[PDB]
Amino acid sequence: QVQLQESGGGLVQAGGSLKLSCTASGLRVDTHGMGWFRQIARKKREFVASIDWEGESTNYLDSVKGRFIISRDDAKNTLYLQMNSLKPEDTAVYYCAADRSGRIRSVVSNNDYWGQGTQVTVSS
Repeated sequence: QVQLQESGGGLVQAGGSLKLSCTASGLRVDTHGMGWFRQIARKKREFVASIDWEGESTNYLDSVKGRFIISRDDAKNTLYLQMNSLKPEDTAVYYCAADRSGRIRSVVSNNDYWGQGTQVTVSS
């Protein structure tokens, strides 16, 4: 019955910002590893960012470090991705993921749960 629901996607101009949301049901964000992945091409779903159960340890894909910020509101049971300095190559469906281990696994399908995704499209 676990649901992860992405929102906040959209069409944005290069250099713009978006904040994605992942509202979790049937699990607590403070007991799971929570993360973001993106399907950047047909054969590739890449890691974007993670935050571990304790809410202190974060990891970023090298290509988004310094542009994207992962956050979480435990009371609202919501995961966020602040996306700054957006560029065309960020265009993808973004997916949130959760793992009972307390830390996100490198590959979506090694995580317990993933959502249906939200489209982020970055134009010129």
